[PDB]
Amino acid sequence: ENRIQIMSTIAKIYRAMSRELNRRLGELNLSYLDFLVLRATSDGPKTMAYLANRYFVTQSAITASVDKLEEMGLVVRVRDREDRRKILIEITEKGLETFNKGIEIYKKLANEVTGDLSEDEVILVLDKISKILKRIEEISQ
Amino acid sequence: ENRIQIMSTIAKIYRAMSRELNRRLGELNLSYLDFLVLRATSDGPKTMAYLANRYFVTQSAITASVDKLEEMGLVVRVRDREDRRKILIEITEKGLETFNKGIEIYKKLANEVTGDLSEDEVILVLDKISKILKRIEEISQ
Ligand SMILES: [Ca+2]
Ligand SMILES: [Ca+2]
Repeated sequence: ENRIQIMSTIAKIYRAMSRELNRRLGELNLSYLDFLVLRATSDGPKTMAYLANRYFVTQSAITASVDKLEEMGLVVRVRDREDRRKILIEITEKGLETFNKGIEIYKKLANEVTGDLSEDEVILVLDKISKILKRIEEISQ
Repeated sequence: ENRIQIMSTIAKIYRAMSRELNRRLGELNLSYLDFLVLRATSDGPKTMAYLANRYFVTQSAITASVDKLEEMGLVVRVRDREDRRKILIEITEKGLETFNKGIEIYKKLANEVTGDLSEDEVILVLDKISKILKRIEEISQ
């Protein structure tokens, strides 16, 4: 039925976008996950626990990505002044610059794939799947 | 912009559905990937190479899932009569029975998440994102 095919198509779209994004972001020395870590920290410091839960990846995966971004000088580990173990991952100026480039790549790709859709069509689909997202997130956790 | 948010929302939906599906399929002793292997072989034998490429997972991931399903008696490795190394993964009767149960779980979940959408709305969204899928697959590979 249709409700099943919408979710199944959403899944296939994600897999294909994941493959292509890892490919295009590769030129910025980033993996798709690395880019997500930058997107997440672009608007404020994030705990490593949040990163893992928000993007449904393992803790080691996040540790791996954070260490890499840190070595690359795109993020820094900030510790509380009184409790140095309270860690937050903060994006650096360089990190923001790279993130913005990642965004332009993401933007370009998005325009290509949604090419057969008009502005209004894009609008209709967006407003509706946002309902789906709201529900699954209420259900999943 | 909107074209960016459609792909980003599609991604979040997929992550949330992945988490919930692994949870619900867990009762059938299956992981989300295991279920995909069953879905893929439900309509005909598939090469392990195809499974890995179609669902964008590593070769070891597929090997792991196939061995598990094989132990569970849900799939079998069929070899060519003249070249025993030519392998195809064929679903078993038991595998089909389990797959069908997985489908009902998937179906139930899909109805819940798309609950705020009417039949027509589901239709509109489906016909449009199918265009997106067609393009990304043309682009990604
Ligand atoms: Ca809840
Ligand atoms: Ca091509």
